[PDB]
Amino acid sequence: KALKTLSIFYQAGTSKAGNPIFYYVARRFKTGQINGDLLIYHVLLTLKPYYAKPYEIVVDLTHTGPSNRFKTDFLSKWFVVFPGFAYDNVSAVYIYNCNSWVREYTKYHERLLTGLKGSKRLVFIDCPGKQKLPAATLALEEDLKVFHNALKLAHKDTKVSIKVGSTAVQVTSAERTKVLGQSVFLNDIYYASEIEEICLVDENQFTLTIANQGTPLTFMHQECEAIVQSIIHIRTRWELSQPD
Ligand SMILES: [Mg+2]
Repeated sequence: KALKTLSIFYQAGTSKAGNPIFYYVARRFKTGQINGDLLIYHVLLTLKPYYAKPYEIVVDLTHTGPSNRFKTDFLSKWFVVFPGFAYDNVSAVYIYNCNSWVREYTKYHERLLTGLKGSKRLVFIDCPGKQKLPAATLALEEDLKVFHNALKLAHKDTKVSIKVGSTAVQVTSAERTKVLGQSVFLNDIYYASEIEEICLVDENQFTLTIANQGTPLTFMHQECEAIVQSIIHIRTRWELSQPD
């Protein structure tokens, strides 16, 4: 009932600047499955012996989606449950593996997150170099087929790379996009278990419907056939490994 909530947030290491570092692993928190107040209380007790002095936070957003989200009314609680100095004493916030969903999440909540907008303390890490299946770590360490110069079609199209592993698919933005007032790179991660549909529209276009996420993704690339075919391959390999 408890330990299940310590992997989400914990203290570990000391910043190069000599400050205590804390990690929030976003994908550990499942809204509805984990009591909100329990998590806050955990976080508070963990920060209590430190947050009177400068400290640093590492937000881990890899594979963060709707199920990892804070409901609006729960998000608000975080803005008033800590003493004032606790917010001020945060000297740095390193954001890791921010993705398309988080961007929409922060835009939807932009009026609440005004304080973070274009903040000097928020550092978006633009490259990773700085019985339960890991999945996330396996996906980021397995061999890949990389399709560069792809095009993600949206309100404004964006250069992206499409990386197909054996268990997951990554779409990495090749050009910066606006997030909380900053130009950053995004890295989406879709487990083969999340690809509900994958339709090949033409020789160099295709769509990708992600489970639990409304609007299907649309891409363009010279070798859309090979891309679509390899993704279908891993989706199949996953379905075959599921219990009958
Ligand atoms: Mg999800």
